Amino acid sequence: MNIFEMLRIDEGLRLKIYKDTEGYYTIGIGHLLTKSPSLNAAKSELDKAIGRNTNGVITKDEAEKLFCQDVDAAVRGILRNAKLKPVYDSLDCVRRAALINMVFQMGETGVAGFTNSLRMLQQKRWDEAAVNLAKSRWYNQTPNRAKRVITTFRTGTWDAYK
Ligand SMILES: [Cl-]
Ligand SMILES: [Cl-]
Repeated sequence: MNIFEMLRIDEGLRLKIYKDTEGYYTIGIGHLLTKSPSLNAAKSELDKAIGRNTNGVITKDEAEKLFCQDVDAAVRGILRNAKLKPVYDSLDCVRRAALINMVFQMGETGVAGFTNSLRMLQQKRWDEAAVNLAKSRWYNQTPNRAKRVITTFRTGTWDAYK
């Protein structure tokens, strides 16, 4: 198991534009295209991201390419964020993946705001952090996924994902 496989399980893979859990136009492996309600705006963003007239559909390879970019960007966003980096630096390899997963789903700004949880993680107070992370809109809206990520932080293993 690794970050790529983990996110592929959490996000799925769809080759045609779809709406995410929040109703936003997305494609591929959780690649958000836009928060606008216009499908046209989405199709436009899509063609700009792929470099061709897609007509709303992409290939597996193209989806995997967006995915690569997106994982890379998440890690880079973490490393450049004053609030996140120290947390990430303090964690083991498995747990790092859990943090990347959250940033991928919610953005750096989104995660950077889980101040209290962040501190607990940094202190290695696993059970406490697990509890605190659960008190969030994230957990209430996407509980199955949140549970997997939270168990990952709690145990430092990939058990939520065999
Ligand atoms: Cl991009
Ligand atoms: Cl879920």
